Amino acid sequence: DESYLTFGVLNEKQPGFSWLRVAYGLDPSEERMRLLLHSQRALRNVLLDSVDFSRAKSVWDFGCGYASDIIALGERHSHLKLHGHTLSSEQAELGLRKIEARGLGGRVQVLRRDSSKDAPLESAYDVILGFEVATHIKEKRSLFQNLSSHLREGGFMLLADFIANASYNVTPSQWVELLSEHGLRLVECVDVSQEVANFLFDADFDANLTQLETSVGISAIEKRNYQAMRNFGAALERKILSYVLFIAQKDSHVRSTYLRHINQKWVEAPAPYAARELM
Amino acid sequence: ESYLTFGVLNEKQPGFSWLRVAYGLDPSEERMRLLLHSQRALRNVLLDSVDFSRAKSVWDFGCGYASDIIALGERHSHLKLHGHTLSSEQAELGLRKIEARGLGGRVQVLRRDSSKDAPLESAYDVILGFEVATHIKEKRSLFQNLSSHLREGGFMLLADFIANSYNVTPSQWVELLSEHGLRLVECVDVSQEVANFLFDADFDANLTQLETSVGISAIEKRNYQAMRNFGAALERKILSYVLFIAQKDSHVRSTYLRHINQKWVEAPAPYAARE
Ligand SMILES: Nc1ncnc2c1ncn2[C@@H]1O[C@H](CSCC[C@H](N)C(=O)O)[C@@H](O)[C@H]1O
Ligand SMILES: Nc1ncnc2c1ncn2[C@@H]1O[C@H](CSCC[C@H](N)C(=O)O)[C@@H](O)[C@H]1O
Repeated sequence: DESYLTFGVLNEKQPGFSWLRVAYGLDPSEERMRLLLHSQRALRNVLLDSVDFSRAKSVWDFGCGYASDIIALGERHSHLKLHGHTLSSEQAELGLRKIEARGLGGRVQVLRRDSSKDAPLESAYDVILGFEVATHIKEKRSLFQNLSSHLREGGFMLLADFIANASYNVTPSQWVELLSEHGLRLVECVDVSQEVANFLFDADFDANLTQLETSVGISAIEKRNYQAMRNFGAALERKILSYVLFIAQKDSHVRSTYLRHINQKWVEAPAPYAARELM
Repeated sequence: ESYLTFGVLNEKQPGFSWLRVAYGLDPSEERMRLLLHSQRALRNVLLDSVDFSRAKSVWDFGCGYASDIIALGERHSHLKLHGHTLSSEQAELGLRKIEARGLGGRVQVLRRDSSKDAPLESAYDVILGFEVATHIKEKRSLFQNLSSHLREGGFMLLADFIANSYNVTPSQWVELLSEHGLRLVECVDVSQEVANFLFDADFDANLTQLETSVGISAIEKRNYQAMRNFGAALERKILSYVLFIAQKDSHVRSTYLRHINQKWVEAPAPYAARE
């Protein structure tokens, strides 16, 4: 169910569409449910389409939430081992419950580990996922040292995060130094700022949120995430932030000066989402 | 020493004639230094991407007079470097330069056909191809032989032409790279800069002054004309001179490999806007 509570991309604003109402079934429209799931799948696929998971063994989600992402990957590719890190003992035990109910206990794990300073289970992951996690970590240099040192050579880091133009948002120059100092080479950056803003736009958001608080009930962690998502959409509309998808690879053999060059190209000139079609 | 490629000039240099300088009509040392610097700058765009202190093995599958692998060998005393050529003369001259430098252990030059013949090592960290693939017809066979001896994550550095001597369309480049697991890190367009290197307003007069005071033969004179026409075709943009920085990547999804390779071949970085 938590998989319905993530970002998505809409090419234009849809009057009557409210990601909050649709995800919770308050909107009974089957076609709007299709739109919600499609827009969330389209955003995830920008990152996931780069990886041939038949040639991958281990995945690390270093801020997994309720582990919706790694559970879906585990059910889609039944050979994958997926590890998630979370700071919340609540989320950690609720995630393993969801994992138990789906018979995924042999492959999918959720650990209460601080990804900024705590090493994961595997020495080298083939894929590392970070969807809106680094923005909530201020010790980003310690974090990217931990991520890169546990990424296989040539392995993929797949980030969805914010660029500045309680979150700790950083500038394009700071992203370039983060990746370059730890041997991470961008294959592509994709800017989805406007399309995510369209997805997040709910002009009845305040009314819709209060309805969920009193008519279905909401935990404090959930209400804080929903209000954060709304404020993120406003920052995107105001162009204070960009939402960018990073596809990077661990590369220890490229010269450091060239690494900074090619990371700067992608960070300062990401591909616009509306111009891409991969098939 | 000597390079069998073009160079890059940031702008047109009047009075500079690649034909006069490289073939001994012009005694100016400054213009000879310009020629060599323009040629070093072209290949340095490719070479400066590789941390050679972390490489052990380099394959130049069209080494010419072996000047590149000799310069790399003197630069990095740990590297092993192997060059292929089809020219007995070039091989003997390169080997003689290698022996004069005391590089006979680490630097090898063989007369072998890179389109079908296996190199000395099973896998290389770096493969170099500066104006080589354009002269090879069975390119699918060539890229299979190159990719099969490239370490995972290893580099392939190519200076070649894109047809907008056997030139290859943008779509053919994307398929040649993608079907052999090669992923472009970057493409750099040096078309106008090579056109500047090859620009000579007095070409026809210089080629005649080179024809009567130097021995040329008709084979060389026609090659010299073909190079001038190549420069003009770059100006007309029916041809592109492009530097490919590729890596062996067998883990990227094939669909995404084609997308990224198409992006760099269709939209390469202009040389003038690179810091
Ligand atoms: N330093 C850190 N180490 C491990 N997990 C962290 C972390 N900082 C934040 N997180 C985790 O990141 C999650 C929220 S931000 C990421 C949410 C996730 N991408 C999703 O879509 O579900 C929370 O579960 C929190 O525990
Ligand atoms: N099929 C083939 N196999 C091996 N070498 C080849 C080849 N086809 C062409 N060559 C070689 O590729 C070279 C092209 S001229 C390039 C020379 C060198 N790269 C330089 O920078 O100076 C020639 O030396 C030629 O002998």
